[PDB]
Amino acid sequence: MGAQDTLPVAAAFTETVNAYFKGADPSKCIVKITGEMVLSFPAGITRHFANNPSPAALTFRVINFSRLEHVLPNPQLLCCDNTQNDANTKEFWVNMPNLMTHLKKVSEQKPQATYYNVDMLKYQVSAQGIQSTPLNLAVNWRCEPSSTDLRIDYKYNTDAMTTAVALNNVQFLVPIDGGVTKLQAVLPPAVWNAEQQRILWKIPDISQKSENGGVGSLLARFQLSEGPSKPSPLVVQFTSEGSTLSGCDIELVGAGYRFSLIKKRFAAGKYLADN
Ligand SMILES: [Zn+2]
Ligand SMILES: [Zn+2]
Ligand SMILES: [Zn+2]
Ligand SMILES: [Zn+2]
Ligand SMILES: [Zn+2]
Ligand SMILES: [Zn+2]
Ligand SMILES: [Zn+2]
Repeated sequence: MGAQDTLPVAAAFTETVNAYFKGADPSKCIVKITGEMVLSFPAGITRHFANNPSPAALTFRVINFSRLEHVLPNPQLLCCDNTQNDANTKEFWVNMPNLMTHLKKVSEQKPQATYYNVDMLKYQVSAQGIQSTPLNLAVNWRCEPSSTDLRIDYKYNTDAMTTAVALNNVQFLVPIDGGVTKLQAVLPPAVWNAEQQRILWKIPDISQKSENGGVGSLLARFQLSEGPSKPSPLVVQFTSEGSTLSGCDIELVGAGYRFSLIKKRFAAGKYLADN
C-alpha cells in the first residue's frame, strides 16, 4: 500500500563440462568445467522505486563459493567483500547506477524483449579428473584393411553432480574413415550418415534410473572399400537441468528483490574420447 515493492529477478547457473578420455586409462582423462552466473531482469522496469526514497540495493551471496577454482565477476557491475574469511560463501554488491544504465541501453537495443540477461560471473569449477565427469567414456577400435570394429563403453557417474539428475538428449558421434560401404553389425540402433561418413547414436535419457543403471555399450562393425580406417575422436553431447556440477547456490541479502527462479543446468562442451 505504501511499501517498497519486492522486485522480481531470475538467476541462472549454467555450467559447461569439457572432458577428454584416452582409451580406458582414467589417469589421462582431462577435465575442464566452466560456468557463468547470469541475472535476468524483466522488461524496462529499471527504476521501480529508485527515486524517493533510494532504490533497494541489489546484493547477493554465492553459496559454496570455494567450489570455484577461478572466478571473474563483471567489473562493470560488481564489487565484493575482501576477505575471504574463506567461509565458503561470497557477498557481491551490484553497482546500481551502472545496472540502471546497462538495463536502459539494451532495452533501447532489444526493445521487443520481455527480459534482459546480464552476465554477472564467469567461473571455473574445481575438478578432479574422471570423478568429475558426469558420463565416463572408454572407446576401442579394431582397424582391418577391409573392416572396422567400434566399441564405446559409457557409465553414468553420480558423484560428478551435486544432485542426481538425468543426462538428456545424449548423442554419440563418430566419423568413420576408410570408405564405409555398409555397417554389418550395430547395437543399439544407430544412424549411418554416408554424406558426412559418420555414425550417430541417440539416447534420450541416461541416469541411475536408466535400464542399465546408466552403464552401457555401443557396438558397430563397418565394411571398408579403401581401408584401413584411422581412429577419430568420439564426440558426445548432452544437457541436464536441475543441478550444477559446482553445487553453487545464490541468495539475496536485504530487501527489495525476490528470486522468481534460480535455474541450474549443465551441458557437455567439448566432450571427446580417443582410442
Ligand atoms: Zn512499483
Ligand atoms: Zn587453474
Ligand atoms: Zn560496487
Ligand atoms: Zn570482487
Ligand atoms: Zn553495459
Ligand atoms: Zn556469456
Ligand atoms: Zn542464508
